[PDB]
Amino acid sequence: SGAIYVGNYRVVNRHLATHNDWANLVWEDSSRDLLVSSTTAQGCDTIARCDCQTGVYYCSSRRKHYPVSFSKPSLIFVEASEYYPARYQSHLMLAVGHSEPGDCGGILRCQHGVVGIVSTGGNGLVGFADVRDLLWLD
Ligand SMILES: COc1cc(Br)ccc1CC(=O)O
Ligand SMILES: [Zn+2]
Repeated sequence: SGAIYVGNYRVVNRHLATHNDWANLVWEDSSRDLLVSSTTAQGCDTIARCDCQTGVYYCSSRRKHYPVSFSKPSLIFVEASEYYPARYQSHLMLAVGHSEPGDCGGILRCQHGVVGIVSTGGNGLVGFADVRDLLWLD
């Protein structure tokens, strides 16, 4: 689990969105596994506006922050999962790293702030759903 709080926005994994994220839906993209919902409180996270391909992500299944090289946001295939069918995820950044069910929502961050969150895992790979293109969060 885990979420981004910038301005009046909560960003989550779509597949982990609560009944309240949907009651207050701002934007969802099934293909990217993202949902943004509205908040009452203001958020203190900076969103990274950069083309960084190195940063740190938190891995709840190790209670550890891992530094990673990750791919440019792309249209990369994700297989089964109890949450989705066989489908290409867009704005997806893979890195070599540990990602289990429950590691989704873990924040990847560079010097410029939040690059995105964990959305995919397996095969020794960790998919982060990118949020740097979502300028409207600022
Ligand atoms: C990174 O999370 C996963 C890793 C694997 Br392998 C399968 C499914 C998920 C999604 C989840 O359970 O949130
Ligand atoms: Zn950066």
